[PDB]
Parts: sequence; structure tokens; C-alpha cells
Amino acid sequence: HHHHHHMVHITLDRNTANSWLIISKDRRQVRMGDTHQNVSDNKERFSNYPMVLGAQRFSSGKMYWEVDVTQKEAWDLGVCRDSVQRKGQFSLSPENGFWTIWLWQDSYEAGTSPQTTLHIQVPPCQIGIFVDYEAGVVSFYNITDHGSLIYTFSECVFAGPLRPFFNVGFNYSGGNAAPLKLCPL
Ligand SMILES: CS(=O)(=O)N[C@H]1CCOC2(CCCC2)C1
Repeated sequence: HHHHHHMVHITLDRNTANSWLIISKDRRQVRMGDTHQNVSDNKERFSNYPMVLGAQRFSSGKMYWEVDVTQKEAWDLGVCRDSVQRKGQFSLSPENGFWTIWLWQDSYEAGTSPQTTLHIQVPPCQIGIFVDYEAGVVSFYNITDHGSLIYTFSECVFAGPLRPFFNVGFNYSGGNAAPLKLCPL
């Protein structure tokens, strides 16, 4: 891929964060805290899962960013509609306004309904995410493996502004405390 030149500087939106998340001062890193982080509730916060949105909204053009997932056991990454459900239980699917991949229990899967098995030979430490709004494309790249393609959602029906989407995952195991980090341009 030669998508690097559409690089955008993403920052995390604290107001959307689940109340257990800790976002760094520079708004470029997020991790699971071991308790509630002492913020008020609001209608934007994801209540059931350790999720947060980027501050940026995209309604046109080509955008690219990279996320560090080093030593995590579980996470979700991609984009979503600005209008996605925040409260209660839901599945990550294009029908619900999400275009995502994840790691869970030693397998990588794309968030289709039902989910799609991914074929990754080199476990990634950094993921590249490419959005072409007009084309209806979301693609994922393995930066650890020389940028190899992981997955392409095509024929996407965005149906609204898009936001960068993050899930740091649960830490029931004690092996998933590490942060998601937005990597420098
Ligand atoms: C991931 S964890 O460290 O096992 N603790 C979680 C237990 C379930 O509730 C939460 C999930 C998000 C809201 C609060 C914390």
C-alpha cells in the first residue's frame, strides 16, 4: 500500500470514553483502569465495553492512521458512524454502523455478521487503517509485516459522518492491561 500520504492526526474524545478508561494528556494513548476513573456519566459514553471514539469526524476524502497494539490479548479497531448505539449490549457489524477487526482468544476476525476469520501469519504490533469515504472502503494493514493487507470492507454504506473507533478490551486475565497508542506520522 502507498496510503501513508493520507495520514491524519487522530486524538481521542474523553467525553465518549467508557468511565474506566484512562486517556493520556496528549489524547494519543488509552488503557483500561482498575476502577471507575471518577468522571460524570453522559449519553455519549460507551457503558458496557471499554470503548472510545476519536474526536475527528470524516464525511469525505481519504484518511489513514496507525495504532500500536503491542502485547495486547484483545482489542477492536476501525471506524464507526457518529450515531452508533452507546448504551447496553450490541454486536460490531456494518448493520449497526461499525467497520472493525479484532483480536480475541488468539484469533483475528473482521466484524462482519457473522464474523470473518482473518489469515495473519505475523501477529501485528501496529495496524494501519485506511478509509476512502467516496469509494465506500475501509482497509486494514499489518505494519509489522511490511504493510500486508489484513482485510477490506467494500460496498460500505457509511450513512453518516465516521469517527475512529477503539476498544482496549477487558482485562479479566491480567494479560491485557497494555494501552492502544496512536503512532506518529
Ligand atoms: C476489564 S476488567 O478489568 O475485568 N474490569 C471490568 C469489569 C466489568 O465492568 C467494567 C467493564 C467496562 C465498565 C466497567 C470493568
